[PDB]
Amino acid sequence: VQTTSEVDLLDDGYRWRKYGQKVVKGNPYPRSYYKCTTPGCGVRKHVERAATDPKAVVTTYEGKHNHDLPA
Ligand SMILES: [Zn+2]
Repeated sequence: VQTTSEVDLLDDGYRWRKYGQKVVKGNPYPRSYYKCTTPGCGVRKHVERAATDPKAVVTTYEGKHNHDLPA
């Protein structure tokens, strides 16, 4: 039994949180969606990988930050 282990999100600047992901049969890699859940900041980004294309990392940043870059 192992369904109570908390993992660690690989931070890369902004604090993003996972709310939901999407899968595609035509794509080998899954679609992970996150969102900058900072004090007052509510940005939502989408991490999708273009399969049909020669490895295309299409990322859509919905919203603008309002807390500057962390230290
Ligand atoms: Zn932010």
